[PDB]
Amino acid sequence: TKQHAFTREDLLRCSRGELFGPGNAQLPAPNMLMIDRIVHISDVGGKYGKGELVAELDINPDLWFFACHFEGDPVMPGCLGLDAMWQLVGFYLGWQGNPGRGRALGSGEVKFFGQVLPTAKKVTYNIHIKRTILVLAIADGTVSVDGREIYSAEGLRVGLFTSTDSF
Amino acid sequence: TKQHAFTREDLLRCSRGELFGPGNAQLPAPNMLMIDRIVHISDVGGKYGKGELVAELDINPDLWFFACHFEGDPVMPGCLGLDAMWQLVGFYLGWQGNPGRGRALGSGEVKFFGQVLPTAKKVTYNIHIKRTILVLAIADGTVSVDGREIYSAEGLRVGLFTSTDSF
Ligand SMILES: OCc1cc(-c2cccs2)on1
Ligand SMILES: OCc1cc(-c2cccs2)on1
Repeated sequence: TKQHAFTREDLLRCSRGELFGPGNAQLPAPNMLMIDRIVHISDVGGKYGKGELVAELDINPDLWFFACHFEGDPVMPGCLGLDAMWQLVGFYLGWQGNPGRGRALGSGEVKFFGQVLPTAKKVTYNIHIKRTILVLAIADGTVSVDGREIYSAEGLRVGLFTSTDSF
Repeated sequence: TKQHAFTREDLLRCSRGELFGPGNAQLPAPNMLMIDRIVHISDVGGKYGKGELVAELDINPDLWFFACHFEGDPVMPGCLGLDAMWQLVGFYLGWQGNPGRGRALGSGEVKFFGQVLPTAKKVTYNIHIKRTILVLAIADGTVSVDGREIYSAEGLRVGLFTSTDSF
């Protein structure tokens, strides 16, 4: 709740379990990590007045997903933009000081209506925290590329589990 | 509409643009490809009586996403199970004989309520075609692992575009 911005090294540290500690929220490591930095995170503001994040991913033509999605027709997979949003919501829960490891629970409505091409420079994520409570967060999110809105998700859900070995 | 099952080599061929031809639907290539084989595909049956697919992905502990999602806590990303479903719906549109390249358009409701661990053997996807029409398909889908249902998506949408360079 005190630190409001995070560098890539912070996010890598988070992915090793070294930002929030043992048994607590982890971002994925590369190549599933879809965030380069969190430019702003707060527990106030956002469209519901219950917090928001602004985060970024730098684009260059050599990002691994362009070569295979699709051959001769490169475009960032929307599923990874969507996962960026789940990653960010999980991070928020950890940043709030909740214990447990993250699992995406799903989403209300997801829309893709624009492309991230390999000539793009920067993707920006906006996350609006709708509600926090098991421990879980509900949020809305939008992905943009170089100023243009391209993806949206309503009712993103992420949960924290102190146990996942007894299902 | 004539061939009702596809091997991994067929799906790799599809990813190179060589199953449906130039400017037509492509599956992603590895490592975004989340399908090993399509066990059954039909334009009849399914929960709406407008077609269905059954597909599989073999699991082993060395699949790339286990190491990074998450370090010390491996679990298949739900976003990739979800993408498997979009991949399959796009494939269906191509299999039906529609021209154009695929783009996921989004989804109605997504739920994750179970894990694919690295000790699992086989993930099975079921897709139920709800409606086909731009060219697009609406469908519902469920992901299962070794018999157990774990993810669901309502109102998966995928579209085909004969042009994506003029947005
Ligand atoms: O596969 C994800 C994806 C989908 C799209 C578009 C959807 C509609 C117009 S472009 O851009 N990226
Ligand atoms: O990060 C995605 C994911 C989430 C889950 C679970 C959700 C609820 C219980 S386990 O499995 N994979």
